[PDB]
Amino acid sequence: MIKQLFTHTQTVTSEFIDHNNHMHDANYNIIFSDVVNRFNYSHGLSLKERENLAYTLFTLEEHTTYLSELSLGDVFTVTLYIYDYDYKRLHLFLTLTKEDGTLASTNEVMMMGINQHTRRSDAFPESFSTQIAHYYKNQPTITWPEQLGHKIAIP
Amino acid sequence: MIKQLFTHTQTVTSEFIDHNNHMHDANYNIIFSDVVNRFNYSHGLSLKERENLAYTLFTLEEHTTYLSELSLGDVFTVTLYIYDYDYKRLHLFLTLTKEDGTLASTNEVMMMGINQHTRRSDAFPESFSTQIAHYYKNQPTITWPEQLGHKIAIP
Repeated sequence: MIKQLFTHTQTVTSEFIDHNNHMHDANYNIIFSDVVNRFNYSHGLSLKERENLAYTLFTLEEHTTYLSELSLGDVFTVTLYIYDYDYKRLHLFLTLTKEDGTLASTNEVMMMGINQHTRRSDAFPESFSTQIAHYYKNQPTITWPEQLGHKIAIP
Repeated sequence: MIKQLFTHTQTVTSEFIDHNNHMHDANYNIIFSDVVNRFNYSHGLSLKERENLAYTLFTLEEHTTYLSELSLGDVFTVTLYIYDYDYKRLHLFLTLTKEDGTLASTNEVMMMGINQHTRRSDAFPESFSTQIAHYYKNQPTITWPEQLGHKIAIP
């Protein structure tokens, strides 16, 4: 009945602004990465848990789209969705929106679980796997934006 | 006869390293963005030229792949290729390789030219367009990596 979304809100500061007088492209990636980490830290793989379990997550692949510029002082929210997952991979889709609801940017990311003894991929620990399944189950249906899965191409 | 590639080499420093003890995912994007800018600055759109022409370039879309980890002290090179271009868009593909030749990361990016009076898209100025065409013409054929155009998906 009550669906839930992990979000993080913040404001565009001076240090994020480029010579085009808006937020620099790579700063979007810095943000998205940090929100992903906040999520994973709160869903079974905090840094302490990673040390105890000898387990971590590596980024494999990501796709970022820049739809609408963000200026100095703009307050924005990042929202995380789980698009897909399996026994050792997480396929995430994040939106970055302005206060009025304008989709400013999107990020699609594939992460993979890694056994720290071997630095080879391996199944998620059960606590993480449970928490991920629960989040996905309990997340709002969304009409997936056309950015999702989009191939880069000159029209 | 003599083909040419724009490149930039640097070393992994402490500030790039995450809690996984390798270069943080988003730092790859910071690097790739800066190399793209170095290229554009040297091919007809330096900051001075952008001010004189009232013209700039915005990032629209990018895709980054993380293939092989980079550690503290690792020396790497970024190489820029033009995959495609039209009258106001540039479709780039960059490789990031270790000294032995190991493909560590790839970046595919779409940039678009912007008229600064209107902040609307518009054809590249001729000097930039000429320089871009020449670079593409004079660049080595490469067997395009399977990363290029790759859609994110759990197998």
